[PDB]
Amino acid sequence: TTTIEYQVKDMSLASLGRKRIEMAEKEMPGLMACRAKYGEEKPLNGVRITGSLHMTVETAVLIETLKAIGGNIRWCSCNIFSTQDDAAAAIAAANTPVFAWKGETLVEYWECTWKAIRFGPYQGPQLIVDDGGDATLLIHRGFQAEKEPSILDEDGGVEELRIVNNLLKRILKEEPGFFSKIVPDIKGVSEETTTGVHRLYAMQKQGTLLFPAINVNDSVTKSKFDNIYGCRHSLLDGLNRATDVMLAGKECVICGFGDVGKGCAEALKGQGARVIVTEIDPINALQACMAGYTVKTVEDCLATADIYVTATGNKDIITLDHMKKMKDMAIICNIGHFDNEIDVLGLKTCEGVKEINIKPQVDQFLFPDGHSIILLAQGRLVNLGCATGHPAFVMSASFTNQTLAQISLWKDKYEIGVYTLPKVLDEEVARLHLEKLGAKLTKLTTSQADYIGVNANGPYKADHYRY
Ligand SMILES: NC(=O)c1ccc[n+]([C@@H]2O[C@H](COP(=O)([O-])OP(=O)(O)OC[C@H]3O[C@@H](n4cnc5c(N)ncnc54)[C@H](O)[C@@H]3O)[C@@H](O)[C@H]2O)c1
Ligand SMILES: Nc1ncnc2c1ncn2[C@@H]1O[C@H](CO)[C@@H](O)[C@H]1O
Repeated sequence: TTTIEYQVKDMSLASLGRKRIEMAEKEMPGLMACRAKYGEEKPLNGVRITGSLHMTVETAVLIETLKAIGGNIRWCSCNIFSTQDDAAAAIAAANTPVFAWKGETLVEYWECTWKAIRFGPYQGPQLIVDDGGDATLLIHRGFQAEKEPSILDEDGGVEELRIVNNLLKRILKEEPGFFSKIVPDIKGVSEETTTGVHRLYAMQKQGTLLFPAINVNDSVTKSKFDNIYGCRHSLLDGLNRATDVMLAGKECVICGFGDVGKGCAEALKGQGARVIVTEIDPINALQACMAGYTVKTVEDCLATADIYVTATGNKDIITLDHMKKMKDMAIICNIGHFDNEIDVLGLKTCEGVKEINIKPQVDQFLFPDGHSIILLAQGRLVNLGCATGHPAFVMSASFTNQTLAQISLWKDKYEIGVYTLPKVLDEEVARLHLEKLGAKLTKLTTSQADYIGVNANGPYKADHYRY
């Protein structure tokens, strides 16, 4: 019945990855609580689960939690540089299909996404774990291409869209109507990150969303923990391993002051950096002012700034024109999305600019006047591409949300639309992580609960409370 199938860099790394997974398990009380609560009953028993999410040690604990509660799983990474090859080998060695390695080409990246989606002839996932929406995109675009085949000849100059179109042309030639066949079996997708959730709301607004979606990013125990304190840890780690640069006394520019930018600026400040924030939103800008940061434009900073971190989810933050005017050896990295926050394509196609590799994921771009910039991870996620991403404890919060979302998509009735988990579940995720930290929660008396108008067991806040 069950065939072994995987594609990883180096299976001899499996034992090392398995040791790191065992360490991570002891840092992830929320995921272990999910195994303890659901491991016998197996609410996801036999349910086909496709995952597209950074193949890290932390993700390995999520995969094997979903497996412990019954899932029939296939996995790929959502980023060409974020896979930890030893974690991928350890997952493959424990007989879960995984198609992921550090340093994929874009063609390989999309081929792995397709491998993780296709469970068999005319068979796809019933649940999807997604991070950034690329697996969701492939399914929606393949479905659309059955009705509108001309979109597969339209890339709009974008090389990656050409790659996706070529893949979908081949898929639909091999299995005509594949996506209209498998889409009715998809019970839903749970989406990890701000950018992927933006794609979901856009599809829902246009009425093109094909199945229910849980916005996991906007659990309070995800957005206000992972995005902030995960980055506070892992931006520093990515910069350290890539460059070993001392931050103290350096002028560091954080582009964007949402949840990611807030955690990045706090990390930099704690290491003695002079932190500058850029923002388009006057509210987030005023928050940066109240925290003691200087709020400027990128243009204002070019003559003096030492390091640039893009954290916007937007494009064209750091342009070729900017980089021409930067100080020599300025470090440029992206912790937001994709690879277009920095104009890497412009760097690579500007005839006078010479690219010189320093070490893996660290590249010098030398300009005719003799100054250079240092680009990290080809402009992709620096925390995951140059280091190991967020640490396990905070990913346990994000991934406990993922696990509860998966169970809910399977067990509960959803209409097509985008949903968030109930506040009582959000509160439960937080509860599951308090004991490990030694925190002791206060219990309301009956009189106190009446006075503020809540059930003593929650939820404790109005639905639009912002924390
Ligand atoms: N690397 C990681 O581990 C990690 C973790 C969580 C989220 N993310 C990603 O980080 C990105 C940001 O996430 P978030 O949750 O902070 O989103 P967010 O919406 O809360 O914050 C982004 C901010 O960027 C600002 N911004 C937009 N365009 C700008 C521009 N041109 N110049 C300056 N500022 C601009 C917006 O005003 C906004 O406040 C997303 O792509 C998200 O998916 C990455
Ligand atoms: N070690 C990590 N393992 C898995 N996912 C991570 C890790 N660090 C950050 N991420 C996720 O990557 C997303 C961005 O693609 C963030 O929303 C975050 O949840």
